[PDB]
Amino acid sequence: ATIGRISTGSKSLDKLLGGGIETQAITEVFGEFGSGKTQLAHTLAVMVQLPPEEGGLNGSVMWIDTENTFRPERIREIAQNRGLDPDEVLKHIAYARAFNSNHQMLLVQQAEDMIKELLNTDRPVKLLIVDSLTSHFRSEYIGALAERQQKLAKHLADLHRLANLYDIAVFVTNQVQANGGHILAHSATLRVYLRKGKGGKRIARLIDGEAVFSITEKGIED
Ligand SMILES: Oc1cc2ccccc2cc1O
Repeated sequence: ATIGRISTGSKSLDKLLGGGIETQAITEVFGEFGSGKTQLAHTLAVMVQLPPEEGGLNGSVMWIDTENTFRPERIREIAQNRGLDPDEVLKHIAYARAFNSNHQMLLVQQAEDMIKELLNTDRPVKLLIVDSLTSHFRSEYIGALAERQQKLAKHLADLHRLANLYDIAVFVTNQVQANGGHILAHSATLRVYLRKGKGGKRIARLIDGEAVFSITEKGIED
């Protein structure tokens, strides 16, 4: 398949990304608590449902939530201010809460079943969100870094296999603050560092210029 792109909702961020996040890729956004990673996830879950002329892929979404941070009412607001019907947008987001890291890993295998079901339809899965990818692994493997890296490596390999095999954009969030971080090392296809700037602006930089945007009723925008 050709590489598809999903607009982030921000012209600035899209330019930094060469058009948007890519299918057949894992995009990892990392930054401190409150930097806007989950807002970017919510916005992408709407943007992907637009036609290509508007930066989407007419796609369905699967969302794995590890922190109970998915907000349907926020999806509705973004959809309504992106010219879409909010009920339709929500009906094309499959949502699951991961209870722990082992359940999170099983959910990725379950996602493949729905990906296959929708593959030949007019609304194939085009976006798989894992928010937060690392939170359960970090809390469960305190004092056991070697084992944590083994399990994370398999989880990321599963996510890669889905991105490439089914032409999906995988978007993952990772909280990294004071003294923290192996990030995801070199595992993602693309690492985006997100931070707060003056006056509520958010600033994005590729790790391995900078885009600037705001969080608004449209999700994010310049
Ligand atoms: O209905 C489902 C929703 C999911 C969401 C994310 C990951 C896996 C899922 C599996 C489902 O059957």
